[PDB]
Amino acid sequence: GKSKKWKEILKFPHISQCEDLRRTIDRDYCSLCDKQPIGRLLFRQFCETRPGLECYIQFLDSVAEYEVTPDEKLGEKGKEIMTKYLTPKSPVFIAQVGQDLVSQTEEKLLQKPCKELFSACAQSVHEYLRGEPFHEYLDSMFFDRFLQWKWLERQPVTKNTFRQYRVLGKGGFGEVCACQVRATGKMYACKRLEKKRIKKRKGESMALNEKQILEKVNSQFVVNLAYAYETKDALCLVLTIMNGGDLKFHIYNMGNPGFEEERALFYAAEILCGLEDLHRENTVYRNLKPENILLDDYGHIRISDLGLAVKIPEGDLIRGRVGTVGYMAPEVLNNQRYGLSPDYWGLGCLIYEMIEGQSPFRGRKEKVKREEVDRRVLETEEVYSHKFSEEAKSICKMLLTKDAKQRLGCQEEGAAEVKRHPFFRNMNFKRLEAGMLDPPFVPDPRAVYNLDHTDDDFYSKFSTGSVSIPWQNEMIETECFKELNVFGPNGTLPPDLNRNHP
Ligand SMILES: Cc1[nH]c(/C=C2\C(=O)N=C3CC=C(C(=O)N[C@H](C)c4ccccc4)C=C32)c(C)c1C(=O)NCCN(C)C
Repeated sequence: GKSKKWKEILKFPHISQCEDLRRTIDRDYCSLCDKQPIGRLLFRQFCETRPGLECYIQFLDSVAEYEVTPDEKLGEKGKEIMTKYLTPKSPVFIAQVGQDLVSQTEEKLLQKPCKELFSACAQSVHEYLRGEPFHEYLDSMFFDRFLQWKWLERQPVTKNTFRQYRVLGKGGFGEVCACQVRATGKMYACKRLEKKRIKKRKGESMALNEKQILEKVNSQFVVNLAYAYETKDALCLVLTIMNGGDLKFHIYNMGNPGFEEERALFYAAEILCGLEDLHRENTVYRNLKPENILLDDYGHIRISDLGLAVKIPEGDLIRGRVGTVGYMAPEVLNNQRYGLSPDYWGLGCLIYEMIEGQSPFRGRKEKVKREEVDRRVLETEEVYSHKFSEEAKSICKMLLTKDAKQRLGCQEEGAAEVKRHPFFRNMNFKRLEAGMLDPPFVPDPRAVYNLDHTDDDFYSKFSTGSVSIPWQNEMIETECFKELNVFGPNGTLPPDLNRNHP
């Protein structure tokens, strides 16, 4: 439901308005041609207007398919790529990969196939595009078109930008609404934080901590920040909407009490990927519990509620007795200095709870006081059942190792050590990260599962506006980019991109 005049709101400015952008946007190849969704498409569209560059984009696409191809189908896919792109007589032959690299990857196919067989070549491809072609694109109309899209992206985000609908629950420091962008019609979840309730509790730094952590991480398995803006009496965080219900609901109301191992495997795998993306920013979630794992319309999960998350200064540890009773790792209960390790304890708690239908330290039918739950977490050894395979028992107690130094994933290798565990022996994480694995459960779309100045300065740092990557993804999902990104007939400069007549 895009506003009747959405084409006027997203109307491209004249290229002459973007001059200040042209000389401030850093010209990084990976940023303008890969990370940024709309730049990526534009550069790919530039290469589509040249004969020599065309085959280089097609080859990268086919290598992407190779990586997610099933194992038994890998030798077949590999041969096709070579006969098509790496044959000297092919019409779309890749040339910058020297003859001493096509004759090399030929041997990898003469042997067993690996999912990274073409990773060597693909890099040689990007090394060529980073050079001449990238600098030609920079002086093409497609980059001028990119500058226009950036100009729109940086437009101020007000309250008429959105359209509030309902209250999707609530929590502390505010409530969560469901909002829609009038111009594109995309649904988000607005996290409205009462302005006067923040100053009173004196928790200003905790509000920026969450906003800054959300905008810096872009993961398929963590709620993504798309906008942040101030308003009268509230500060808002526009986040990914999740209509599939939380994991606590599905463990207890909709599962046995619990799930099958294979089903928990899927959710555990996605949660482990979420945590890995956070850890790449040396950030700890510290708040793993079933009700913070939400499900979307398709059955995939995202971590939510980064309010207790913090960015660890690299090479340093932190202190903080924070979390929920029963989901706090020993180092946290003891108020020790820890790193990322609480998040791998929490992953243990979830795999266990998913499979058994109760916490590993408190029964579903047990009346127990907090202190006894903490004692257990610190001293007692959890017990497993026939619901767990030996592999499942292993990863759970490895992750529930009370000594954070001996705990799985709490080493130099990190999440990779956990993905290698026999528990995920049958989980192809590459196909998972690409969304190609069907979720186990699919929700139904119809279900129901005061005038100071120091405060002014605190708002400017928070109300940064739209987030770059999520905003561009919004333009693409709603097909606003497909509709507005129109050039002139037969490779002609459209009026907006021609400096002769504004
Ligand atoms: C659709 C929907 N969204 C959500 C919720 C979310 C979401 O989607 N994204 C996000 C991202 C981040 C949070 C988050 O920080 N929270 C914490 C606790 C919080 C902290 C401070 C203030 C308020 C809240 C929540 C959400 C819920 C429950 C339903 C829901 O289940 N509503 C009942 C009927 N539904 C089936 C339609």
